[PDB]
Amino acid sequence: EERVYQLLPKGDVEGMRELHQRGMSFSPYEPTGIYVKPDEEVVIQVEGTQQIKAYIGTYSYEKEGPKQFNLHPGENKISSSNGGLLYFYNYHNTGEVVAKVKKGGTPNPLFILGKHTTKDWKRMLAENPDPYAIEMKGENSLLTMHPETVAEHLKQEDPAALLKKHDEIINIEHKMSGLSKDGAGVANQGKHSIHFVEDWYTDDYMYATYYRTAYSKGNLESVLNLEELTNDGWGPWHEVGHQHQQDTWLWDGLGEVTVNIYSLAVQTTFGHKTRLEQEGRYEAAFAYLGKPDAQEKMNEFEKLVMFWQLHLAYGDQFYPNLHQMYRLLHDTELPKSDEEKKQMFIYMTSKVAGQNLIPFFDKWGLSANDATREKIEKLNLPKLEKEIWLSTDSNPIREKQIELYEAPYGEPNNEKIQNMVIGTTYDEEKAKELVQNLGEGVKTTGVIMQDTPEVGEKTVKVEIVDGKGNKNFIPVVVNVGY
Ligand code: NI
Repeated sequence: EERVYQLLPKGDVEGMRELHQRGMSFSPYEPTGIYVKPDEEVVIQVEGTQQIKAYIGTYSYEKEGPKQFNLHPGENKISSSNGGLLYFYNYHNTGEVVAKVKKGGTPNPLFILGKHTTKDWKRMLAENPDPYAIEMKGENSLLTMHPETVAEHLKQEDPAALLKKHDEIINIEHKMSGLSKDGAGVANQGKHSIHFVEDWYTDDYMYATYYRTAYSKGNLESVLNLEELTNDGWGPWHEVGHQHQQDTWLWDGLGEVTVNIYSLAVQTTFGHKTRLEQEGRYEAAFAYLGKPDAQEKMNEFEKLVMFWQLHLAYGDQFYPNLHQMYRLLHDTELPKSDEEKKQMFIYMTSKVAGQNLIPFFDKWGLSANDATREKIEKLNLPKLEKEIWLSTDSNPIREKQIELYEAPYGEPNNEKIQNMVIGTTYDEEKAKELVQNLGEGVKTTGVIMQDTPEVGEKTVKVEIVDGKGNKNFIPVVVNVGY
């Protein structure tokens, strides 16, 4: 009756979040399929050297949030007044960690894509009738659902096809973010999945926040019905989009705008006409072209037009390259205000495009200041040849297709998780030893950056450069001290 988990090293959700410049973390959960009752003591044994974290409870599934646990190697006795599902968090980057649940707890359906069969699923449901929850785990996704809700909306013999679709969507949004499984540094999507939670304790419709996206009662059809997710899945696409938004070009007014760049990505990828096109949002937005107050007048879907136009105009690679370029910014060049984010966006997009985009932004009433004009002027980029502010999906206006940014490769070095005096931004020698297996032509620059300077043992970013002059930041764990 001992249940053993081989917890892979996943790294830190907060780490990833900061490296990505995203507003909220991905899920830290590795599910166990073990429900633990209120006040039930669970005996769990951690083998090997490394310590890990654990949770009793599921974010957004109960009224009260999950209780959290630090597991020292050897024997532990954890317990929650509220009970809940058990999850493990091997937040380290190196070393698999074996955790054994010796006593306490009871089985709860957990279906893992690529591990379980239709037979296992059927058996699972029959053996654990009317359980606390249903959990379904894909490569990139986790679903924590009420059982009556799965029984109503799952239209397949097993959850496999559904998980594959959810993973497909998540990967599309990762891709749009210039983030991949293999990529190093600013291209690394990280090892954490996206969590979808049926939340019976909110009046909100759907929402996204740290660790998970959640869906209030009666609103789960497009998360659980494969055809609805595929064909009419805006809600979940959008909430996943929120977890993807990067704050560095998220000024006031864009919170409910840029999220839908990801949604439109999924929507067009699945072969559907854009919500923009269906809602006549283009013609509605064009009524403001050349009007100076356009940004104050346009609604959130109107403003979405401009952003999507750049996608149509340059490549599927536009937003992938834009995301990465923003992640390469040094501390002093991170935009500190709404106005700065705006001036920065005009500059950064022009560089990704390799064209002076000012006339385009001018049309949308996003005015470059003279500093931004001159700064783009010094780039000697060709002018816009077409009128891309008039672009629609049905009549797209395309400039040159741009290729994907090739980020230089490099790795951390955990040999010696090392010492650093806080606020160091350049150490030629230390930098060379924080990284390893760099690529060809590639070398450290000496630049070192800590996004939120805290003390002790946190991820710092080590800058690298290749023969071309393309940069990357490699995250590594360090001791930061006085
Ligand atoms: Ni939203």
